[PDB]
Amino acid sequence: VLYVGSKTKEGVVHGVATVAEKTKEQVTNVGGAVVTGVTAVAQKTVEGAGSIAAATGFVKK
Amino acid sequence: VLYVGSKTKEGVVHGVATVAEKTKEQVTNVGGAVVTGVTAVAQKTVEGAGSIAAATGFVKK
Amino acid sequence: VLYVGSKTKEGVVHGVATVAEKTKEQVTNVGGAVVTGVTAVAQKTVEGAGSIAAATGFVKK
Amino acid sequence: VLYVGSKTKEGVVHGVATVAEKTKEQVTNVGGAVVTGVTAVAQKTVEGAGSIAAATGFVKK
Amino acid sequence: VLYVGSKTKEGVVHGVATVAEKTKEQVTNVGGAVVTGVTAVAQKTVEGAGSIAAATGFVKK
Amino acid sequence: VLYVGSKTKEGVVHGVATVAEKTKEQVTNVGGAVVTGVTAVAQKTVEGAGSIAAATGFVKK
Ligand SMILES: COc1ccc2nc(/C=C/c3cnc(N(C)C)s3)oc2c1
Ligand SMILES: COc1ccc2nc(/C=C/c3cnc(N(C)C)s3)oc2c1
Repeated sequence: VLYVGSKTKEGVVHGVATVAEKTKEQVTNVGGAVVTGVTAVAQKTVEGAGSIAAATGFVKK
Repeated sequence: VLYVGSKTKEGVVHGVATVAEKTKEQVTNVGGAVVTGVTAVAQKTVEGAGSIAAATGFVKK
Repeated sequence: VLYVGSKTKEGVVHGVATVAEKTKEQVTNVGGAVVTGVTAVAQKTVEGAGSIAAATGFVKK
Repeated sequence: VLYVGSKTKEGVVHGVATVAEKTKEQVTNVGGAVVTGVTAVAQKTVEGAGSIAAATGFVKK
Repeated sequence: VLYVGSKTKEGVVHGVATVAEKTKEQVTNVGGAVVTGVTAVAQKTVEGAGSIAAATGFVKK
Repeated sequence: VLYVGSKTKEGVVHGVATVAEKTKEQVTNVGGAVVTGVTAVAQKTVEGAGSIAAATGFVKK
């Protein structure tokens, strides 16, 4: 019945330095799922499911 | 009945330095799932499931 | 009935330095799951399951 | 009498990632020299002296 | 009388990752020399002297 | 009378990862020399003297 927050961080990404030197980068997909290259990602979910870099093949029913 | 937070971090990523020198990077997918390259990712889930880099093959019913 | 936090860290990643020099990096998937390359990842889940780099083959019913 | 170069690097800096989180940074100088904070610096000198981060006190004659 | 170079590196710095978390950083100089914080520095000198992070007190004549 | 180089490295620094967590860092100089904090430094000198992190007190004549 009382929430007191002060400088409360939750799901926070800060101070990132990235260097990516590459000569080739191919991705060949045939009927599935490919996730690639997620970086410096932050989220907060209340009352629900939270997926960041989620690959699902296929759902057949 | 009383929550007092002060500089409370939860699911926090900070101060990351990354260098990735590569000459080739291929990914060949055929009908499944591929997750690759997740970095400096932070999240917080309340009342739910949280997956960061989750690959699922296929769900057949 | 009383929660007092002060500089309470939970699921925190900080101060990471990474260098990855590679000449080739292939991944060939055929109908399964492949997770690769998770780094500096932090999360917190309340009232739910939390998987970071989870690969599942396939769920047949 | 014949110079053949090919992809010849000399005094080269590449692919640097830096993160510097600091709360205070003071420098107090009284009549001398202070050099601070040189990063990712490259040079090439022909027929002469080359100093990168050089502090000299004082030259009295 | 014949110089053949191919992918010849000389004084080269590459692929550096640095993280420096500090709370305080003071430097107090009184009439001398202070050099601090040189990182990822590369040079090449021909026919001359080369100093990278050189501190000299004072030259009295 | 014939120099054939191929992938010849000389004075090369690569693939360095550094983390430096410090709470305080003071340097107090009075009329001398202080060198501190040299990292991932590379050079090549031809026909001359080369000093990397050299501190000299004072030269009186
Ligand atoms: C025992 O049951 C549990 C389990 C996990 C929990 N995690 C929390 C976080 C609560 C807060 C975070 N920031 C708040 N502000 C700034 C108002 S409140 O509470 C939990 C209770
Ligand atoms: C024995 O005397 C010495 C000593 C050190 C030397 N360092 C060299 C470098 C020569 C070159 C570098 N890149 C060149 N291209 C691409 C034309 S030529 O020659 C030296 C001779």
